[PDB]
Amino acid sequence: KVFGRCELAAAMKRHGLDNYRGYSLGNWVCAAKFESNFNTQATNRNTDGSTDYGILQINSRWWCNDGRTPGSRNLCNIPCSALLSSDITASVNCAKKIVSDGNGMNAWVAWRNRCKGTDVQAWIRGCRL
Repeated sequence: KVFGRCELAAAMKRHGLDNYRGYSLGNWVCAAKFESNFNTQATNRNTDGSTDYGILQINSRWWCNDGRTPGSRNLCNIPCSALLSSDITASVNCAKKIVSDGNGMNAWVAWRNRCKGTDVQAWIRGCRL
Protein backbone atom coordinates (compact mmCIF):
# COMPACT_ATOMS: atom_id res chain seq x y z
CA LYS A 1 0.00 0.00 0.00
CA VAL A 2 1.13 3.55 -0.91
CA PHE A 3 -0.14 5.79 1.86
CA GLY A 4 -1.13 9.46 1.30
CA ARG A 5 0.58 11.91 3.71
CA CYS A 6 -2.40 12.63 5.98
CA GLU A 7 -3.57 9.08 5.89
CA LEU A 8 -0.29 7.73 7.24
CA ALA A 9 -0.02 10.49 9.89
CA ALA A 10 -3.54 9.46 11.07
CA ALA A 11 -2.60 5.77 11.30
CA MET A 12 0.73 6.60 13.05
CA LYS A 13 -1.08 8.79 15.64
CA ARG A 14 -3.59 5.98 16.41
CA HIS A 15 -0.68 3.54 16.83
CA GLY A 16 0.72 5.90 19.47
CA LEU A 17 3.69 7.46 17.72
CA ASP A 18 2.92 11.20 18.14
CA ASN A 19 5.57 12.37 20.60
CA TYR A 20 6.73 8.75 21.17
CA ARG A 21 10.05 9.04 23.07
CA GLY A 22 9.69 12.82 22.51
CA TYR A 23 9.51 12.66 18.60
CA SER A 24 6.53 14.59 17.20
CA LEU A 25 4.39 13.15 14.51
CA GLY A 26 6.04 15.22 11.82
CA ASN A 27 9.38 13.34 12.40
CA TRP A 28 7.85 9.95 11.75
CA VAL A 29 5.98 11.05 8.61
CA CYS A 30 9.08 12.76 7.22
CA ALA A 31 11.07 9.57 8.01
CA ALA A 32 8.54 7.29 6.16
CA LYS A 33 8.60 9.77 3.23
CA PHE A 34 12.37 9.66 2.77
CA GLU A 35 12.81 5.96 3.68
CA SER A 36 10.13 4.38 1.50
CA ASN A 37 8.10 7.12 -0.19
CA PHE A 38 5.10 5.94 1.89
CA ASN A 39 5.22 2.40 0.24
CA THR A 40 4.75 -0.47 2.62
CA GLN A 41 6.27 -2.86 0.11
CA ALA A 42 9.63 -1.11 -0.25
CA THR A 43 12.70 -3.37 0.19
CA ASN A 44 16.37 -2.37 -0.32
CA ARG A 45 19.42 -4.60 -0.01
CA ASN A 46 22.61 -3.45 1.70
CA THR A 47 26.26 -4.13 0.89
CA ASP A 48 26.48 -6.45 3.97
CA GLY A 49 23.70 -8.73 2.79
CA SER A 50 21.04 -7.36 5.21
CA THR A 51 17.84 -5.95 3.67
CA ASP A 52 15.60 -2.97 4.82
CA TYR A 53 11.87 -3.54 4.87
CA GLY A 54 8.73 -1.56 4.60
CA ILE A 55 7.61 1.91 5.31
CA LEU A 56 10.35 2.57 7.86
CA GLN A 57 12.98 0.38 6.23
CA ILE A 58 13.68 -1.82 9.30
CA ASN A 59 16.90 -3.84 8.79
CA SER A 60 17.23 -7.62 8.91
CA ARG A 61 20.70 -7.53 10.59
CA TRP A 62 19.06 -6.83 13.90
CA TRP A 63 15.33 -6.47 13.95
CA CYS A 64 13.51 -9.18 11.89
CA ASN A 65 14.11 -12.63 10.46
CA ASP A 66 14.33 -12.83 6.66
CA GLY A 67 16.27 -16.15 6.63
CA ARG A 68 19.17 -14.80 4.60
CA THR A 69 21.11 -12.53 6.96
CA PRO A 70 23.57 -14.99 8.53
CA GLY A 71 24.69 -13.45 11.87
CA SER A 72 21.55 -11.53 12.60
CA ARG A 73 19.30 -10.87 15.46
CA ASN A 74 15.51 -10.84 15.29
CA LEU A 75 14.94 -8.25 18.12
CA CYS A 76 11.42 -7.57 16.99
CA ASN A 77 10.56 -11.29 16.91
CA ILE A 78 8.90 -11.14 13.52
CA PRO A 79 9.48 -12.39 9.97
CA CYS A 80 10.66 -9.41 7.87
CA SER A 81 7.74 -10.05 5.49
CA ALA A 82 5.32 -8.93 8.21
CA LEU A 83 6.81 -5.43 7.72
CA LEU A 84 5.51 -5.05 4.18
CA SER A 85 1.87 -5.41 5.07
CA SER A 86 -0.70 -2.70 4.36
CA ASP A 87 -1.48 -2.66 8.13
CA ILE A 88 1.43 -0.77 9.81
CA THR A 89 1.03 -2.22 13.27
CA ALA A 90 4.11 -4.51 13.11
CA SER A 91 6.31 -1.73 11.58
CA VAL A 92 5.11 0.68 14.21
CA ASN A 93 5.69 -1.79 17.10
CA CYS A 94 9.22 -2.63 15.96
CA ALA A 95 10.03 1.12 15.35
CA LYS A 96 9.06 1.75 19.00
CA LYS A 97 11.90 -0.65 20.20
CA ILE A 98 14.41 0.69 17.66
CA VAL A 99 13.90 4.32 18.76
CA SER A 100 14.11 3.27 22.41
CA ASP A 101 17.54 1.69 21.85
CA GLY A 102 19.73 4.70 22.77
CA ASN A 103 20.41 6.53 19.44
CA GLY A 104 16.81 7.79 18.96
CA MET A 105 15.68 8.56 15.36
CA ASN A 106 19.42 8.66 14.36
CA ALA A 107 18.91 4.97 13.67
CA TRP A 108 17.14 5.99 10.44
CA VAL A 109 19.74 7.64 8.15
CA ALA A 110 17.18 9.45 5.95
CA TRP A 111 15.73 10.95 9.14
CA ARG A 112 19.17 12.19 10.27
CA ASN A 113 20.02 13.58 6.85
CA ARG A 114 16.77 14.99 5.59
CA CYS A 115 14.36 15.46 8.53
CA LYS A 116 16.61 16.24 11.50
CA GLY A 117 16.55 19.97 12.27
CA THR A 118 14.04 20.81 9.49
CA ASP A 119 10.49 22.07 10.01
CA VAL A 120 8.87 18.60 10.39
CA GLN A 121 5.54 20.15 11.25
CA ALA A 122 5.11 20.88 7.58
CA TRP A 123 4.54 17.09 7.10
CA ILE A 124 1.30 17.25 9.12
CA ARG A 125 0.10 20.67 7.97
CA GLY A 126 -3.42 20.37 6.56
CA CYS A 127 -4.33 17.06 8.06
CA ARG A 128 -7.39 16.33 10.20
CA LEU A 129 -5.73 14.80 13.28
